[PDB]
Amino acid sequence: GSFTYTFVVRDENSTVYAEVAKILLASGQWKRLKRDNPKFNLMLGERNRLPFGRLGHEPGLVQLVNYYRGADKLCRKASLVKLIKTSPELTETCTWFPESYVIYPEREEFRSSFNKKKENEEGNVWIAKSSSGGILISSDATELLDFIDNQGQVHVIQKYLESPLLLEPGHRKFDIRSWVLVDNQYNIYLYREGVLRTSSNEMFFEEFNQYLVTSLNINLENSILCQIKEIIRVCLSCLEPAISTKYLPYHSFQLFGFDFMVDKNLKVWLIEVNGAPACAQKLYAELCKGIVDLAISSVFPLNEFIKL
Ligand SMILES: [Mg+2]
Ligand SMILES: [Mg+2]
Repeated sequence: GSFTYTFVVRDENSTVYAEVAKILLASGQWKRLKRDNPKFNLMLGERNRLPFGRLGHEPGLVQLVNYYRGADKLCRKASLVKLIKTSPELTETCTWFPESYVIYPEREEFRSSFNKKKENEEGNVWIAKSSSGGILISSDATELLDFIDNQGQVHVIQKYLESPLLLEPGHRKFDIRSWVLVDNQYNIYLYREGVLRTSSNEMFFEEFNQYLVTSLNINLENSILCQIKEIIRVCLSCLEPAISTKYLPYHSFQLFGFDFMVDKNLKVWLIEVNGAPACAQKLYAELCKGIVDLAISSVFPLNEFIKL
């Protein structure tokens, strides 16, 4: 063994990949080339518009890139809503996806679903946000559509979470960020350390469990984490056929940021998936060292996480 693999960095602003790069030059087995040098083993590409087309064309060079072409399908709200509606064993089993509708500046089922709820006298407050975009949280259909026509960005209206689980003594809402790594072979690895972002400000799984227990008859693994694993798995297993690199001339892996919400019933809902998530300062090192361990050296060996 004992080789020297190469790599280019096309995304300077990525803290997660600037960190991976420092660990790559650390191994003393990696050499960073020039931005436009075509002879790399690894490419830590740019967030948007990455030149996938020019990969794997240098004969003899096995190439790996830190992005899965077409993964924005799962990372763009509008696309995410559509990917679920179509999907057979998903749209009818998605008890974890908020009721969503895409509107360009559809809109048909929205009303037929807004009214029903009006005539059944139940929670009927929605939220308006952009797919690649700035949000509005009203309760009147027209008080939203007419607002999505002005902005002109093709948003989606989602059933807002009215009864969210809170955190005392500050009594404040939160969301959970989960890290998932998908290697070149399509193994789904979930980083054990998650993170909670609260309002009016951050709490790791550690502190979060000494709360879901010392003030409730349940554990973090038995209530939320369990559900989180199921949603991640479903979403990625559903996306695979549209992004598999099985028959492509290069390999790819990607780190995803899954963001969730929990209501009072202790139910977990998917809020969104982030294709280029940053990290929490305390985790970078352990996280990034895991990306080189599982997604990089697993392809380019050197001298010497929960798998869903
Ligand atoms: Mg990158
Ligand atoms: Mg990635």
